[PDB]
Amino acid sequence: ESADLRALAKHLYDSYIKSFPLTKAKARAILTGKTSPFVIYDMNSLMMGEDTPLEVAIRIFQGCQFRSVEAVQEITEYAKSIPGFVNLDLNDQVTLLKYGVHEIIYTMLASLMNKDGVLISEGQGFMTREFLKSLAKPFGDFMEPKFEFAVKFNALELDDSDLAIFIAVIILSGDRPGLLNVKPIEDIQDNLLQALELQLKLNHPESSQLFAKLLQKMTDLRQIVTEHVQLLQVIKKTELHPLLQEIYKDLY
Amino acid sequence: ESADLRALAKHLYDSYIKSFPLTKAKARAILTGKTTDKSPFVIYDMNSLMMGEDKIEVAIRIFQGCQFRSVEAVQEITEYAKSIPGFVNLDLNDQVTLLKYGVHEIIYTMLASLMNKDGVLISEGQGFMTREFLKSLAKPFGDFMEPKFEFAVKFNALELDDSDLAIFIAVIILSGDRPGLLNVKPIEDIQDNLLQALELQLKLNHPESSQLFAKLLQKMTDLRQIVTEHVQLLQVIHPLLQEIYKDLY
Ligand SMILES: CN(CCOc1ccc(C[C@@H]2SC(=O)NC2=O)cc1)c1ccccn1
Ligand SMILES: CN(CCOc1ccc(C[C@@H]2SC(=O)NC2=O)cc1)c1ccccn1
Repeated sequence: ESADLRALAKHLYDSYIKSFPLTKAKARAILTGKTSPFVIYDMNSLMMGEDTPLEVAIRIFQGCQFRSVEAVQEITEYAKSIPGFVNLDLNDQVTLLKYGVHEIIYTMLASLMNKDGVLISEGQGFMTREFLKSLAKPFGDFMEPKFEFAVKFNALELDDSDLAIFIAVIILSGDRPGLLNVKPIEDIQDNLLQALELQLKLNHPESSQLFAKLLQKMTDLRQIVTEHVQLLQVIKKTELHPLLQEIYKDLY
Repeated sequence: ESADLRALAKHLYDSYIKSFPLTKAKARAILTGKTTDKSPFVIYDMNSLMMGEDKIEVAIRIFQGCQFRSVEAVQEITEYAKSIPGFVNLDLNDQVTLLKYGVHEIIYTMLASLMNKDGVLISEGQGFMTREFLKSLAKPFGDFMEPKFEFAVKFNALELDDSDLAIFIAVIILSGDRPGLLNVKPIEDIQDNLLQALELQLKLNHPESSQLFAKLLQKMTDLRQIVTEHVQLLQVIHPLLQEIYKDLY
């Protein structure tokens, strides 16, 4: 029943707004001429951006690291709002979060991104892509895939109410390793995919196959995480915040 | 025909899953360190014993507690047997003579899935009672569990999984040497077919393991020796079990 699906969509959108403060609409308002944040483009501009003696990439890197730990509490709160979720084997509840969190972190980071760079700290600042492309040797290309994805993903032109269902669809995947009770998982996701599809048909009629195109984005998204951990295997060789270790262990 | 035996194996595996909630793939998950969020309560002595009631003579409180899942295990076993191709079509009392003598042999086989060196999972994998704690009980219950642990340690070295276990369960059911059997020919017909399927299954799942088939059929001796030694030990001291101990041997 379609109205049951629309009700599903509104519940996720409402919950989404409560869990996540820097929504895409806000961020796109900031990024456009419709509100102002300090721009970091080289690093003369970086440390006038502190308002320091004497490596910058590591507290950028660990800066990134702790928005990850802020985002995890939000996502987890969000997930609790997905109908059928808390009612799952708590062992699958953490497998789902374990393999869902970075895919969502990167989906939502594209919202705070355009082709020049990325909104940082609740919209306070804006660091550029070419500046991130110019960081210290083991780093300096850790953002570039996120950016490549951000442009392709933002071309779909999703808004927050699309993104709320899509985020849920990611969490309830029936292909996570460690998934014991699968049938309840695929049962909810199949319902979320119907809601999404309907939500795509109403909100973007001009877009042919937008559903399809979006599901496909899931492959670049997975590829972001997979490449980032094999990047993470170059930093503790050659040359990280607790909560992350546990997520990264036994992760393919 | 090879592919049919495979097909027979799947039918058995799927019914095994359905009829048995506490499986070995999950039971081991608990027992290893792979369930990194929900873990069972340990009962390793007296003070840990009862502080547990809020989480899961005391000779009896464990004793009957066995019997009721033993009497509960009976349903899902008996339930299982009716998915075994050509079982319902058997004789309707060699059907029950078969269930009669094998029920325990099976429960003891599936008890080993929930066992390791230290103790045994209980109540839907919510508790875990140590073997030493069992050998230290009142009465002569004090060694009511020990042969079964002895069995498990040996049986688990065979390293069997559920899809292996599903088939072996059926091989036990359709014996061909219960006493109460008259229409025996059609049962040794089905077991002939189950054994082919087991043997082919074991070739595929365990190449590395030499004569795993024969080693596995041999475990059947110790297996019924357990049920045997068991009610020699139930003379020294529920309704449904009593029917079942009916001069069993
Ligand atoms: C340029 N930007 C935006 C990038 O913001 C993020 C980039 C990557 C992540 C994923 C983290 S980083 C890691 O190793 N693991 C993770 O989960 C999370 C956020 C900055 C820069 C400084 C401070 C905060 N933001
Ligand atoms: C240590 N464990 C696992 C043993 O679980 C069982 C042990 C024996 C049986 C066979 C029963 S006992 C008897 O005399 N006759 C029977 O048919 C059935 C189950 C506990 C401990 C407490 C409660 C339940 N389990």
